Amino acid sequence: MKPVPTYVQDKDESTLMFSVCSLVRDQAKYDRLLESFERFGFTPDKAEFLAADNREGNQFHGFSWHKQMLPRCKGRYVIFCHEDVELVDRGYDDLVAAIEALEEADPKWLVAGVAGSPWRPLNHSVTAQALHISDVFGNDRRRGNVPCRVESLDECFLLMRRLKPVLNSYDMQGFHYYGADLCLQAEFLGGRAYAIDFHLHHYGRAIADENFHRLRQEMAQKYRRWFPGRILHCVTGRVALGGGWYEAR
Amino acid sequence: MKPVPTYVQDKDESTLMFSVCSLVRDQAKYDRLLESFERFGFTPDKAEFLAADNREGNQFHGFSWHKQMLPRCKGRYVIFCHEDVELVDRGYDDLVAAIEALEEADPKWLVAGVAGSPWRPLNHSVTAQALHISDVFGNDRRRGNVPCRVESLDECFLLMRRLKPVLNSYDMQGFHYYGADLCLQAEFLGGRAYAIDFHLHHYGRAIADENFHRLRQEMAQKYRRWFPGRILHCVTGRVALGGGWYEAR
Repeated sequence: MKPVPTYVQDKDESTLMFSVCSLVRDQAKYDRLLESFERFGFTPDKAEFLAADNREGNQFHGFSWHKQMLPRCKGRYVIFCHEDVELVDRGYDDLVAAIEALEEADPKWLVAGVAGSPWRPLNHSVTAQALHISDVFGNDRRRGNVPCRVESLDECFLLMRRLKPVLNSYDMQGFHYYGADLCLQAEFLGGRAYAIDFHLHHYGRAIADENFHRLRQEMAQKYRRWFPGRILHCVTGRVALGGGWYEAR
Repeated sequence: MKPVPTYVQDKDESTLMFSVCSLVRDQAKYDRLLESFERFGFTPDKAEFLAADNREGNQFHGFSWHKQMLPRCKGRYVIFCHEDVELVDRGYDDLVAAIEALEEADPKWLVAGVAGSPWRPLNHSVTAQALHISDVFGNDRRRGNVPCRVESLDECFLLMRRLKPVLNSYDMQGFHYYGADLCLQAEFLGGRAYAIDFHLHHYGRAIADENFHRLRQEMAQKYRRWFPGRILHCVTGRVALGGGWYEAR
């Protein structure tokens, strides 16, 4: 029998605007997320919801989960978020408007999020931040001015085009620094990361535990190879990558 | 209405071994490819065939096509090949055996192909090559010793796991150097590229094309940023990337 091939054209055949993917451990938190997204406009004609299932253990981690989720997504844009975000005022139409405005402003974007660190800060004496969020540090708070280009994004809420993805590294594992890693890989691929203005409530918070310190060192050891001397800002703090001339004392 | 999410486990749910994707412009060459893969064991229980359709125009190019093809693939391994390869002796079982052997030998592999340049050659006075193929330069010919780790692969045939992909750059376009670009991105992602021993026939001759020289220069301009001084070998020739200390005269 002659094979029957499928001929593929360059066309966006999505009908859903969003695939909302979440890293899920706690059913109650995820149910709260799902109810809030539906309340704020992510109805079944607009969005589908997928969960990386970490309810029984750490099946997935921050650097691996997109590779299993992406193939299952059918939406134009793929959100990767934590289970402890919830929509509270801004909704579906606001996110679509922010993304479409970003496409007009800078078509080289590849990843967008709600909180991060401005790209190449001049002032390394303080940690640069650009965000608009409600979180444990305050309701309806801001740092910097969003939208803006960033060098890192907080992991709580990220998005990419399904047809223009970015991948996390294979040589790191765990639950820290996968937002920065994604933004650095986007730069290697020739694109950009932005923090957009899309206010939501994030009720989780950072754990500066041994894995955080381990992954901070692994990120420096990895990325100093290619970014010698750079000081990378994240909302969790600056990381002096070292390498090259910077190793002189 | 409460959203109904899909819970995703870390399981390989493929039933097809291969998705064979080809960049197609000439129907007669592609029909010959399809006949040869079926004859050599890529039957519909084992493989599906998809074509990035360039029959009417340059709809896709070498850096863009995988991003539209990958979402449509259901196989465990995705082959990205040219329309002018054909199987002539080695077949489905041989390719499976070679891939499974590579997984045992070096689980850090991310991309495999049939022809490329050994990783970090010591001898930059000649172009390093590692291949086994029949092509315009000879039937059943070899360079070097395959399988082996490479820093670049020829574009005529390469493959990745569907669940552990690598992406080509967004900031280059055209029909040269997308094999080397994929291998360099694999290294940024923490993995490796290999030339395996899987003999096929790659017919046709390269034609003079100003875009080859254009993309050689763009590749040097891009990658010298992160690989200063490196001499990158491809089967098409060495490229001294320049940059850094190497710019001293």
